[PDB]
Amino acid sequence: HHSSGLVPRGSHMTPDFLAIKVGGSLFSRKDEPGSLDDDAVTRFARNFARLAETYRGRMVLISGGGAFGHGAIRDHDSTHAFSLAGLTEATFEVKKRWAEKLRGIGVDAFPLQLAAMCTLRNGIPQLRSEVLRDVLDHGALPVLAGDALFDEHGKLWAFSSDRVPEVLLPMVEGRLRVVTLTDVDGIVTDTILPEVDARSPEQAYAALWGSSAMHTKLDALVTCARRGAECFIMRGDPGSDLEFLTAPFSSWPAHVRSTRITTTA
Amino acid sequence: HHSSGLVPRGSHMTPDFLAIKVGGSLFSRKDEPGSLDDDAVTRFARNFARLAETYRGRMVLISGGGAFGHGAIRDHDSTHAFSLAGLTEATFEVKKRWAEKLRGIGVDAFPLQLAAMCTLRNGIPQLRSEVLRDVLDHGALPVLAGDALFDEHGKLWAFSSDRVPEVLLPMVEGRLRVVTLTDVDGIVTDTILPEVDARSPEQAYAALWGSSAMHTKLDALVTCARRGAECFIMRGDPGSDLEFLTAPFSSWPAHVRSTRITTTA
Ligand SMILES: Nc1ncnc2c1ncn2[C@@H]1O[C@H](COP(=O)(O)OP(=O)(O)OP(=O)(O)O)[C@@H](O)[C@H]1O
Ligand SMILES: Nc1ncnc2c1ncn2[C@@H]1O[C@H](COP(=O)(O)OP(=O)(O)OP(=O)(O)O)[C@@H](O)[C@H]1O
Ligand SMILES: C[C@@H]1O[C@@H]1P(=O)(O)O
Ligand SMILES: C[C@@H]1O[C@@H]1P(=O)(O)O
Repeated sequence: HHSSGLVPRGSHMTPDFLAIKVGGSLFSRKDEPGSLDDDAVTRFARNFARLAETYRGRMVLISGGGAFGHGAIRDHDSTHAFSLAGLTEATFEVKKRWAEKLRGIGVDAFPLQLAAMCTLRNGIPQLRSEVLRDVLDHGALPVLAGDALFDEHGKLWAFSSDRVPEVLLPMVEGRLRVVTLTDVDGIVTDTILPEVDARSPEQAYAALWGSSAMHTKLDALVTCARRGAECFIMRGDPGSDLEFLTAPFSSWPAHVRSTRITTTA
Repeated sequence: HHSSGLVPRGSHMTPDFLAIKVGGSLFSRKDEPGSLDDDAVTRFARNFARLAETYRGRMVLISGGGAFGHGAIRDHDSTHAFSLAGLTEATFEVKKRWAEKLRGIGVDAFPLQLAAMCTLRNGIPQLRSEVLRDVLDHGALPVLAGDALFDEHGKLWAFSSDRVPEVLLPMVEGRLRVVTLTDVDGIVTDTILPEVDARSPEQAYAALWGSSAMHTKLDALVTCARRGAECFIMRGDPGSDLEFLTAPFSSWPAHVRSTRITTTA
């Protein structure tokens, strides 16, 4: 044993930090180039803005790539991994769209290029820039997304927005809550699986085999949960009030449906 | 005295690293929103691509903001320094345009958001991300630009592309050559001032008072020259061959006109 800070955890506890990920399905049609649903962005932004005020300096917003990200990956040449570099430009545009919208309603939203801040080493993302922590400490809202990241051999890899919360794990103090908003109510097994134990999540993986994206979400959120995070897969809706995401899980409204991924506590 | 590596320097010596800055005047009309001269970008890119091959892993390309940067600064609200955040999005677009063009002709060009990598402390830019060095070591071409940078108080400042070479100073080993391509042949005093000693450049500053942008260039290049760099202000032209920028200054073609800023050596 090495010593570390004992962190109180449980469904009774308020999160110290929110990582909110908004799936591309919710504001973009992959098979419509450059599509962004401005109404969806507008409405989500209003709900994200209220979270950001409470979680000032204690939140990130992570955007899915939508048409932009999936186009960049579709149009690259796999014989030259460097052609993936266009993905960094694609996912910058989506971050811009969120940040512009949020600033328009008074949120101090700043887009940050994950590729300028993070690289891969033995497959694990490494935060390599101090700027993310600074931005948070200034009380601003980082707008993040997936990206094309370099590995230690100079090879670019597509790193999904779904995995971005992994990057926060060494940086966040206290209780991290990760919320992945998608176009389904959770992991469907048909019923939702309401609880997954990240120590042994084999039944959640077995459910995706039943129903064939979601694998990547599960992988990322298990990884996060094994490092103490309280993670959720749940349905996004542009107009839905998200104030409950500030609250202890045991206090959530009864109508809310999700898959909750944790280790004991 | 503290010891340090003795670096051979002089007009007889080949540069170890090239920082090439392309002024917005050369490819963009400030007062035409979103203007980018695609032909100018195309032609410059072909000439930059030859430098990047020789200087593989030993060069950065820095873009002026043009219409994009100056629009963002024009349209921000000075009563809320955070509205400058749109400048980061503006100068990302210009980096994208260069990097797309360069990749199209086989250069491993990758845009990097300076704001994600650098902050200001007591007015001095601080490189805060290890990713720039990595990208270079991978043999890629960073595409840089000016940006909105945070200070230590959380205030955003417009940091010109002209100042970006300053950020390289602690990072570059060996002889850095900085080349600022603009729409004039150098500092006009009318004749060009061919040599400026960065230790006491008072006559170059006196010339700008004669002729009223250029002040910022001089400040940045003096700063760089005082830390060993060999710096140039010279006229850019999309079709002009730049191969001479790989060569010792004493070997440059006789037709080339510039203002050279150095300390002794
Ligand atoms: N067991 C499962 N339960 C729920 N969804 C599942 C399951 N297995 C696979 N999925 C699929 O995963 C999808 C969610 O992942 P997906 O990557 O499509 O969404 P997103 O990231 O929100 O948006 P985008 O479509 O732009 O990537 C669901 O729509 C569903 O089709
Ligand atoms: N003594 C001087 N010698 C030469 N140019 C000078 C002098 N004093 C002021 N200048 C001005 O500085 C200009 C170059 O700086 P400027 O910022 O306009 O160019 P740029 O960065 O290349 O492009 P952009 O116009 O988009 O910023 C010249 O066109 C000139 O008008
Ligand atoms: C990184 C690529 O845009 C996709 P995702 O982030 O939605 O998985
Ligand atoms: C940073 C603002 O775009 C301008 P410049 O980089 O051309 O000075």
